[PDB]
Amino acid sequence: DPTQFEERHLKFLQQLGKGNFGSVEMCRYDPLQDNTGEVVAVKKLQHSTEEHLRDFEREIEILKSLQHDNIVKYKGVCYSAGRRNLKLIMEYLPYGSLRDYLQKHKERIDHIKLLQYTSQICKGMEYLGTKRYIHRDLATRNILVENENRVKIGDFGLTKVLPQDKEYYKVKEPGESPIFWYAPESLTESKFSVASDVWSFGVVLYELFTYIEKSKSPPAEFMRMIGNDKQGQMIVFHLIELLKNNGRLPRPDGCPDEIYMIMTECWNNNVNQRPSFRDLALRVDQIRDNMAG
Ligand SMILES: N#CCC1(n2cc(-c3ncnc4[nH]ccc34)cn2)CN(C2CCN(C(=O)c3ccnc(C(F)(F)F)c3F)CC2)C1
Repeated sequence: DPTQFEERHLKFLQQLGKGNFGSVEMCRYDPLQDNTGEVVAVKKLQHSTEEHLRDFEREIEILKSLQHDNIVKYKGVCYSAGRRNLKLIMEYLPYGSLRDYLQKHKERIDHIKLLQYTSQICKGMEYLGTKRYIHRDLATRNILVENENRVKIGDFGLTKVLPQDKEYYKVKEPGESPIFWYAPESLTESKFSVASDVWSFGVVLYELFTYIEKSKSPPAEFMRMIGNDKQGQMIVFHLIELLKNNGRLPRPDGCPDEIYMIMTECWNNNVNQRPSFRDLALRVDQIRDNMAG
């Protein structure tokens, strides 16, 4: 519906997050021009191309197909530039990315909250798996915080739909790749699956429990292990060699052994032995529930 969010009633409020190929802004949709309206988040491309706008169309269809408490809410599209461009309209979640929230609001985060966020992320990912969607970019930078009690997967720009007959998607046009969240078979064979999302979730869980101490981020920790001197493809070569022979991110300071064990099971080089997101949500909620109270 091109009349749902008309570009002339979509008012700027704040820049929220930008990268090489996309940007998100806070806007107010005020159809009555009475200084009221709901606040929304607006994603738009950067350095657009025909190929990227086609992908963005796929991204929009993917998000529109998703309705879940732990998936950011799709609201519509703005066909801006006189209906010669595309912008994606989403609900606005006010505490930003989980990566920033962990750093900025340590005062209101304890292990209980971390497990609750863990559970919620797994449940959102269970849901994606029922659509045969592979996220491919799971990281705390792409999780959003609605409030102290709820997080949602917040971006789907790299998400792919599995082929009808395969359980993996083989990417044949790799661009910007978050290699320090990648499963080994994604690095070596460009294969992405629910199981490689589980690998990446293992890194998310690590992130949560490092509390995003800059020296403990996965890129920083892997580069320390690889050698900070290394540059270029040599980094990838050493990362692959490291992972294939059981090199792993360390247990974070203060992390319970049981949570670290979940991490290490997600980081299984044997794809089929990785737990499912349903296993993980149940396991985490049972940890939470087995506590006193
Ligand atoms: N989550 C999360 C983190 C982000 N963010 C989301 C809010 C927010 N805040 C409050 N409420 C909200 N409601 C809905 C969103 C939202 C703030 N920051 C940063 N991310 C954007 C810029 C950087 N990005 C690329 O450069 C990029 C790289 C490769 N491919 C693509 C493409 F186009 F194909 F998709 C790209 F866009 C990725 C997209 C989303």
